[PDB]
Formats: sequence, C-alpha cells, structure tokens
Amino acid sequence: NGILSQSIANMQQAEATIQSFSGLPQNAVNIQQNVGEVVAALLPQVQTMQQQVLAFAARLELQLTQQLANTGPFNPEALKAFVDLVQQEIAPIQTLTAQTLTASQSANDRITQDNIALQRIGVELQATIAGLQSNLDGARQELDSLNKKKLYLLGLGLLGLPGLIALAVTLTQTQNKVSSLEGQVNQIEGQIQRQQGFLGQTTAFSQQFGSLIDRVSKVGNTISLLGGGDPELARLFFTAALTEVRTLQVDASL
Amino acid sequence: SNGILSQSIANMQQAEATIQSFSGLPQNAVNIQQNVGEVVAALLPQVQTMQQQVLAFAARLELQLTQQLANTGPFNPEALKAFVDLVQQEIAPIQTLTAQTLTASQSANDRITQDNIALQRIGVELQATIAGLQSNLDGARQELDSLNKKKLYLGLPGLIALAVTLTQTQNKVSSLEGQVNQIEGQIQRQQGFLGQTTAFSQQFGSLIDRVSKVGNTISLLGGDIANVARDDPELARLFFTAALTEVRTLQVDASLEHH
Amino acid sequence: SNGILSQSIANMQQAEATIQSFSGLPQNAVNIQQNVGEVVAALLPQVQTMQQQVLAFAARLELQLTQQLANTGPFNPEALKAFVDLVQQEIAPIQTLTAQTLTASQSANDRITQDNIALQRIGVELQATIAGLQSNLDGARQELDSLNKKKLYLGLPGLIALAVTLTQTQNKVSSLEGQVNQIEGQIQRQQGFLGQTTAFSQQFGSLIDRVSKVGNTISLLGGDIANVARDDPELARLFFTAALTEVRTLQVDASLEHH
Amino acid sequence: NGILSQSIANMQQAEATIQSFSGLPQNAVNIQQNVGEVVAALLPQVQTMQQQVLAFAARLELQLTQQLANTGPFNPEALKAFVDLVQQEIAPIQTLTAQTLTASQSANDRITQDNIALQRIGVELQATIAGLQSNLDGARQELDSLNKKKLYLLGLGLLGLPGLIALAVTLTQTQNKVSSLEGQVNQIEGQIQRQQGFLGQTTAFSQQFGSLIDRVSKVGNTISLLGGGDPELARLFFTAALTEVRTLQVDASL
Repeated sequence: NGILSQSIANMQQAEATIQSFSGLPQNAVNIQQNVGEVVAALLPQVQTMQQQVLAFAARLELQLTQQLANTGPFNPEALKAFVDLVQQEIAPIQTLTAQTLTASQSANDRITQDNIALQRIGVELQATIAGLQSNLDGARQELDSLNKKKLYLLGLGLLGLPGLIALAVTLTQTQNKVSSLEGQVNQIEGQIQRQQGFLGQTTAFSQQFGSLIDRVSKVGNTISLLGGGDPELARLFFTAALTEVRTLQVDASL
Repeated sequence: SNGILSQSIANMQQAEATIQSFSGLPQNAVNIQQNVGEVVAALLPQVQTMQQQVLAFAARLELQLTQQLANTGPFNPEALKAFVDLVQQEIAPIQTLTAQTLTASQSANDRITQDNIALQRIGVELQATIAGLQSNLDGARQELDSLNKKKLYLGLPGLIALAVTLTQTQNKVSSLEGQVNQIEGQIQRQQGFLGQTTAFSQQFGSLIDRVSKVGNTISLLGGDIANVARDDPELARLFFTAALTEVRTLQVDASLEHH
Repeated sequence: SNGILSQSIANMQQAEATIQSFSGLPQNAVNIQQNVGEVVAALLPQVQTMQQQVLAFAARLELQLTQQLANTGPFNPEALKAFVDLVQQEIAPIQTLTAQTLTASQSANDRITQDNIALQRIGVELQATIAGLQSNLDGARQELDSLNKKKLYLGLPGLIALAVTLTQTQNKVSSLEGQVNQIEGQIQRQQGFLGQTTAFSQQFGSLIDRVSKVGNTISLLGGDIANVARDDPELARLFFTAALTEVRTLQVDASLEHH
Repeated sequence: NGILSQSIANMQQAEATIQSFSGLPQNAVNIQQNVGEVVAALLPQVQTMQQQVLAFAARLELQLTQQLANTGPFNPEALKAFVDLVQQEIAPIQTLTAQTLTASQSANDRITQDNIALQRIGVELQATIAGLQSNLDGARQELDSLNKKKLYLLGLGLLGLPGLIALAVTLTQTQNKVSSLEGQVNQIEGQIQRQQGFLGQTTAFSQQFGSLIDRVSKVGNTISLLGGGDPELARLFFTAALTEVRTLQVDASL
C-alpha cells in the first residue's frame, strides 16, 4: 500500500544513524556523502513525483469516465485532439519519473560497491587479528605462569626473595608485551565492531531504496503505456487507458 | 597507542552518538539512550579521574618502595611501622574511589542489560504479529482468487455488486501488505538499535573488567603492606619487593597509553 | 543449470540433514525436526510430481494451440466449443493438484514459523536467566572480597571457622560460573538451530512463491480459454495467442533446468 | 567450574552439525576433517588427562597433609627421597598435558586460518551477485513492462492482435533472460547461506576449543610449579605445594 512513504521514512532514519558514525574508512565516507545527497535531493523529488502522478491520474480518470459516458457523433477530430492533450500533459511527468529512476539506480549501485569494499576491509582486519591473538594467547599463558610463580615464592618467606627479584624483571616485560598486544587486538576489534554496525545500517538503507526504485519503475512503466477508426474503437481504448490510470492511483497511493 | 580504559571510553563515546540517532522507539529504548547519555556525560569523566589518581598514587609508592629497597642497613621496626601507616592512609581513598566507580558502572550496565531484554521481548511479539497478519494475507489472497474464479465463471446486476466487494478486498490485501511492511520496518530499526546497545555494553564490560582488575591489584597490594605492620624484620624486604610488583601492575593496567 | 523449484528442493534437502544434527533441544525444536523430516520425505516428491505434470500438460497444450493458430481458414464454432471443453477438462486436475501442493506447503511452513517464534521466546528467557545469575555472581564476588578484606584484617578459632565459610563461597562463585557457561552453551545451540530453521523457511518461501506463480498462470490461462467458449468467432485467434503466452510462461517457470 | 566437561560436550555437538554439511569448498572440507580428528582423538586424551591429574592431585594432597602432621627427626634423607618420588610421578602427566596443549593449539590455528579463507570466498560471492542482480533488476522491470503491455493489447480486441504476436516473441526472450539470471543469483545466495551457517558452527567450535585450551594451559602451569635445610623449610615448602595441588583439583574439577 503506502510503500513509497514507508520506504522514505525508513531511509531518513537509516541516513541519520549513518551520519552519526566517525573515524571510518573512505568507503564508508563515500556512503555517508551519497546517502546525504539521496535524502536531501532524491527523496523530495520522489514526493513531488508522487503528488504530480496522483494529481494527473485523478484528472484523467475523471475525463475518461466522462468520455465513456458521452453520446453524439463519433468525432475523430475530438479523439486525436484529446489524446494529443494527454500525451502533452503526461510528457514531463514521464521525464521526471525516468530521471528519478536513473539517478536512484545510479546512487544505489555506488552504495552497493562501497559496501562490498567495506566487507573486504572487514575480513582483512579479521586476518590481522588472527596473527596477533596467537602471540597474545602465548603471552597470557606465560603471564599466568609468572603470577603463580610469584605467589609460590611469597609463601617461601626469605628463601623466595632471590626468586622473587629475578621474577619481577620478567613479569614487567611480559605485562608490557601483553599490554601492547591486547591494546592492538582491542583497537582492531573496535574497528570491526563499528564497521559491522555501519554496514547493518547501509544494508538496511540499500534494501529500502531498492523497494522505492521497484515502485518507481512500476509507476514509470504504467506511464509509458498511457504516453505511447470505428465507434467501438474508442470505447475499448478509453476503457484500456482507464484501467492504467486506476492502477497508477493504486501503485502511487498515499 | 591508547590503552584499554582509554579505548573503551572512546568506543563508548562514539557508540553513544549513534544510539542517540534512533527515534520513534519504545520506552525501554529511551531508557538506554538517557542511561548511556549519563554514563558518557558523568561516569566516564569519573573513570578518567580515578585513572589519573591511581597513576599518581602508583608513581609515588613506586618511588617510595624503591628507596626502601635501596637501603642496605637493617630496618628500624618503628619507621617501618610508621611508613606502613602512611601507605595504608594513602591506599585508602584510592581503594574506595575505585570501588565507587566499579559499583556505579555495574548498576548502569545492569540497567542496559534489563532494558535490552525487555526490548528483545517486544521484538519477539513483533514477529508473532507479522506471522498473524501474514496469515490474514495468505488468506485474503485466497478470497481474492475465488472471487476472480467465480467471476471468470460469469447478468449485469451481479457485477455492479461484485465489483464493490472485489475493490473492498484488494483494499484489504493492500492494507495488510502495508501493515506487514510497517512492522518489518520497526523490527529492522529495533535490531539495528539492539546491535548498538550490545556493542556499547561489550565496551562497558571491558571497562568494568579493567576497573575490577585494578581494584583487585590494590587489594593484593594492601595485603603486602599489612604483612609488614604485623611483623625477623628483614621480612620487610620480601613484602616490599612484592608490593612493588603490584604497584607496577597498576601502572601497566591503568596507563593512558598501552606499551 | 538447476531452476528455482529444483534449487529450493535441493537446498531444503541439505538444510534438513543439518537440522536433524542438533540434539538436546526443546519440544518446539523437535517439532521443526519432524515437520522438516516429513516435508522432505513426502511434500517435496509431490512438488516434483506436480512439476513434471505441469510441464507435460504445458507441452501438449503448446502444441495444440500452435496447430489451432496455423489454421488459415475461419473457425467452426462447434469444434472451437469442443476443443475448449477438452482443454478445460485437461486444465482442471492440474489446477487442483497445484492448489493442493500450495496449501500443504503453506500449512507446514506456517508451523515452522510458529515453532520458531516459540523458540525465540525461550531464548529471551534464557537471557533473562543469565542476567540474574550474572548478578548473583557480580554479588558473590563482593562476598568473596570483603571475606578476604576481613581476613587480611586478621585468634585461631576464628579462622578454623572462616576457612569453612570461605570455601563454601568459592564453591558458590564456581558453581555460578558453571551455570552461566551452561546456559550460554544452550543459547549458542539455539541460535545455531534457529539460523538453520530460518534458512530452511527462506528456501521454502521461495518454493511457495514459485508454486503460487504457477497457480496464478494456470488461472490466467483458464481465463483465456473461457473467453473462447463464451464467444465474431475470429476472437479465438486473440485468446489463443494469449493462452499460448501463458503456456510458455509455465514452461519457463516450472522447468527442471533454468535457461 | 565444570568448564572442561562443558567445553567437550559443546564441541561434540558443533562437530556433529559441521559433518552434516556437503558440497562446500575445500577450506570447509579441511575444517570437517580436522574437527573430526579433534573429537575422535584430542578430546578423549583431555578426558584421560583430567582423570590422571585428579587422581595424582588427590594422592599427593593426602601425602602433603600427612607430612605437615608428622613429628620426629628432620630427615633430609626423607625430603629429597620424597620429592624425587613426586617429580617422577608428575613427569609423564606434565608430558601428556604439554602434548595436549601443543596439539590443540595446532589444530585450532588451522580452523582459524580455514575460517578466514572461507570468509574471503564469502565476500567474493557477494561481489559476483552485485553484478548479476544489476542485470536481473533491469530484466525484471522490462518483463513487468511487457506483462502490462500484454493486458493492454488483450483489452483492444483484434486491433491488439498484431501487437500481441510481436510482443510474445520478446516476452519469451526476456522471461528466459530473467530465468537464467534469477537462477544464477539464487545458486550463489544458496552458497552464501550454507557457508554463513557453516562458519557459525565452526566459530562456535573454535570458541569452545579456545576455552578448553585456556584451562589446559592453566593446569599445565600449575603442574610445572610442582614439577620444578632448616626444619621450618619443609613446613613452608609442603604448605606451598599443598596450595598448588588444591588449585589443581579446582582447575581440573569434574
């Protein structure tokens, strides 16, 4: 039903949470910029398109029902002079629609490409962790060993003082190795975390944008049909065009 | 170069701005937004303060202990007793500030967990609801079919009347389509918002764990110092050597920049 | 090369073997396992059968219609009437078998959804429970601290008795640690099992949608044929040309191998 | 508490669901093989280790309490002749433990590496979809346009017959283009789906295996300590060793 309106609203919310991230790679920054432009420029034009499409279709719908009801002389002078009006009225709305479609598809494609790039970076950060975690795990088992050595020696009174002094050097060096490795592993885990949340949002935005483009393409196709004898010619024609305006009010409904 | 405390703080600062970005959510979500707002605005400066105060205390005691150890003569058990009293007095405010910071963090993170669960419960009920509608629609498309089968079956006063039913039913199919997409929208927002809240808590749990390890270290250190007061007064060498390890443990664990 | 029906069937066959691999789960999970077992064992061969029967019927009507269209003379409205009666008779069993297959699929997939929700509800309650224990442990480690602070405070008949408390409390810390890890284990199993069930349903939803589109096409086709019976008997050319498009729509939609 | 037992059980379940997958890339097959070997060979040895560690520690725990209780002449002849027993008893258990540790770490590392490779393939399948989906989307909008053209023409009676025949060629070609593109996109989506579920399982197995290795390293360290005068020497020593056997019964508890 109100799929345009719902898609728009959901796109606005996703955009707001997309702008809220900082310190991300360039591929993310590209999406933040493009998404900015989509919401400030394309979504207003979709709203505009919607109104104009509904206004146009309601007015032609009346006029087609009027023409089905008329009587008097079949007047080929009237049909071509009517049709020409409809092709003229329709022309700029067909343009607005196609333009919207092309620019929307163009923008979505770039988000798709930047998302794939962003996932590539994601898996490569995962690979950097594997190497360092390995080191860390080892440093941590050594540290556990030293911390237990320490409590042992403390139990031995003064006999454990020589052990304890020698031990204290090593503990210091292993605590600093652990500190530095855990520090680096945590920084990278942070990046992955921020990025995965960021891609959640841009995937949600892209899916919504995809529903909007599908509706826009559908509206565009119906318009192409409208935009493109004997008495019971016109009946069948006007009857056929009426069907198309009616699906237009459904397809572009508020 | 930023250490664990400092990365957690900074990660919690970024995640909060993202949590504030979500609108139109249930009360349980708003509870997390304000809670997170107060953590960042008030609790994290406290942690910064505690961290500076722990490092300052560690640097002083480090120095004092090494000068105790550079002593070659025997140890006067009265100066010993007095130094131990001084240290226990300097330990005390720092022990208790760290305990306050740990409690305030646990309580606020415990409320994020609770509100998080309450939100998951809501989310499940949103899926129970989509299922129902989905069936009302599975089933309104059956009504739409047979109402076309029974027309593709077939005077003119049965289709003046059938038309008015048919439209009313497409208006039900569409309406239901709308409703499912609405609810899906809300589910997607909630799942996004819950991913961020979970992330904030993972960061906050790293911070809690670091603050707790610091508390523990102070306690071990307290234990080393006390084992001088009680007490062959050359036992002092051993408990000072051990205390000095705890003091340096502090410096590593609480440092503003890792190694 | 495998088409949509055939990929869905094969994906549903692999996912079922993986769903059967999980043990020690709640009743709601066992309900999905048996349901999925019966889908694969019984409903998917039905779909295979329907698919073969639709293609066979499509190939025959394709031929019959093209030979109607290769006719250059006018059309005898009695042969027309009889051919339409023949086709409506051959349409009928194929329409209804497709409707049966669609219903049996909806009902069984609807029960996977319901059991899925019931399982998510359980999972939420498992998180409410970890939270509680986590607090009982947050809080038993406080008891463990002060019971060490009050010992690092301190004759011998207070520590013969304190020892017996302390151990009893470590036995509570450990026990709780055990309990949290237990429950986490179960959560992880459920989340794994729910990922597979969701995957099975996504596949099953692709199949439902394809079967439904086929049903719809038959219906459009029925509509084209009927519009000959009713009825300038050269209108036959138009409705035969249209029927022939639906017939080929079938062949593409139901084909064992895509294009 | 029972972290060994719980880790083992959870590893057995993950392994069973890991073997249940088929038609996966080589990187998955490697994990299926290694995980097979871990559960049939390493996990039994961990169970064995556990028993022997608990049996050893209970017996030394008794003997240390007995020695703390004894009276009579300080007998250096007895301590070194006691200790030597303990170092001899302990020796093979220290070996079993270290061996277990080394082989476990070795196996986990390979799962980690195969997981990273598997994610790489995952993102590259995602990239293949983007290109084809683009084509598909376009074919589908064309098809929608043709399906609406068809209903239009059918409404025009025989005037729409010429249109309808020409249209039917194009519909056929566009349905076959859609069929083929949707077919290929669905196959790849299937692969990603199976793989993501497969990586869920191997990530769960790897995390459990990581908890087991940490416990095993802890048990190993405590053993190293045990494995490595005046009267109130022995008191302090035996008192120190008792502390270590006690944490061994805790660390390796059933």
